[PDB]
Amino acid sequence: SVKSEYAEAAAVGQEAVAVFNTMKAAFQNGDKEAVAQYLARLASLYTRHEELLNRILEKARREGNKEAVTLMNEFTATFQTGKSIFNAMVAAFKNGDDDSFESYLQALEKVTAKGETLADQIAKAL
Ligand SMILES: Nc1cc(F)ccc1C(=O)O
Repeated sequence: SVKSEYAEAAAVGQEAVAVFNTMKAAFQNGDKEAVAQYLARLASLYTRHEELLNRILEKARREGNKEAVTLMNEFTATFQTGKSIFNAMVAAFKNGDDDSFESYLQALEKVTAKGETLADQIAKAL
């Protein structure tokens, strides 16, 4: 159902939290080869998460679930802000710019946490 797709989406978000925290530790420790790999893994997780979110939103639209559509539109907009910051972080890593990388890491943490405050409402509305 749209709910089992939402639980999978939630699990993928949690996988990203796990891999992100491991990546942050590796960045702090100077292990650039590990960071590179975690960044690739986070990019794949973003693509998969986005695909699950799009299927949930499309199914809520086809079901006429107006409140779920509203909440999913808001959440996906914030999700995309996160993804844009993530892309800038990857670019800073490629460019050898640790100052910007650290800043984007902190910013991405705050933007993703902001979007997660909509999760309980979405789960209830689906
Ligand atoms: N795939 C991700 C990567 C990040 F760095 C942060 C968040 C996500 C996510 O899918 O929520």
